[PDB]
Amino acid sequence: DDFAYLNARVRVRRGTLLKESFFQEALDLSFADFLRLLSETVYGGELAGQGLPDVDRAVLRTQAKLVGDLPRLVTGEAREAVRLLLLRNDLHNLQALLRAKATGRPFEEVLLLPGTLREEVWRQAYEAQDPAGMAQVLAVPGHPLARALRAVLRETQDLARVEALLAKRFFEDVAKAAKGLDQPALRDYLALEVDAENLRTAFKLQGSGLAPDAFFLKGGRFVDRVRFARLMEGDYAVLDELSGTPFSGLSGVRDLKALERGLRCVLLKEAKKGVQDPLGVGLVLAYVKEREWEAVRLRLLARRAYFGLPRAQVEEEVVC
Repeated sequence: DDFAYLNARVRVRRGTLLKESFFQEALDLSFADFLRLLSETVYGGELAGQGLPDVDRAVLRTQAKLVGDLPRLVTGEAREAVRLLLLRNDLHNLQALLRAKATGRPFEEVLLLPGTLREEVWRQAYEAQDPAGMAQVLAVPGHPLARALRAVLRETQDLARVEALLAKRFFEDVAKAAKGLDQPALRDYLALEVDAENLRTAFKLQGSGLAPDAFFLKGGRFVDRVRFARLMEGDYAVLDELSGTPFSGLSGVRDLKALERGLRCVLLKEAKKGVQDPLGVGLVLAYVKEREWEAVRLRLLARRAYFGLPRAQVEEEVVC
């Protein structure tokens, strides 16, 4: 692993990073003009659809070539970084397959995202009835965690553990275990991903009365045990108790839309730290992550341009 060597060779593709100044031209086009903006470069010959499956093809064919296959393009530690992304896509296709699989929908109606398992793995993963088949499919590519999930699915498939054991259990250890890399920026970024998963779950259930002080999961970056519980109780005072971290200024903040806007900005700023890193995924991390957050907002703006949505009517939700 590392990317600094491919980076200087890849910066040739970074010539297509578009920041706010791109998005400002796009918000003002008719749906046909938006189609031109993208067509005025190399992407113009890959756009050819209107719904999710159409936008996906434009993102898929490109992302497939720069991200989807990246695990084969790096070695050592860097290979683990991209390799983890694909393993997370196995969760997409599994969650999506489990929900349909429960009743016998054909495979031809499911979308598969490129991940750690070959396209033919999913076609077989679905095909296996017992947890060995589902797990063996995950392990055929020598995946050391696939073999671990085998023992769990052989013994338990209840929906709560599956939803968690795949990630919870895979990310519970992975998250804090991941600190075993020499990636000072990633160590901080991952901790924030855990904080968000705990916060999103805690926020969503707020107002019930739970005593989360037993179920707290360490591994984050700035979120504490009794605050995590209090916040889930609806006492927003947790947002006023964060002195001593980057989130302290939130003291008094009140509302998810503003939180989520704040969190997205933190994760982007953390990805930016790697621009001058000599070793490790620092600069590449910024490349993949900026491509994500860029894709999220690009695909959405295509829709605003086509249907003619107000720009400031909805930007609060899509900014940090």
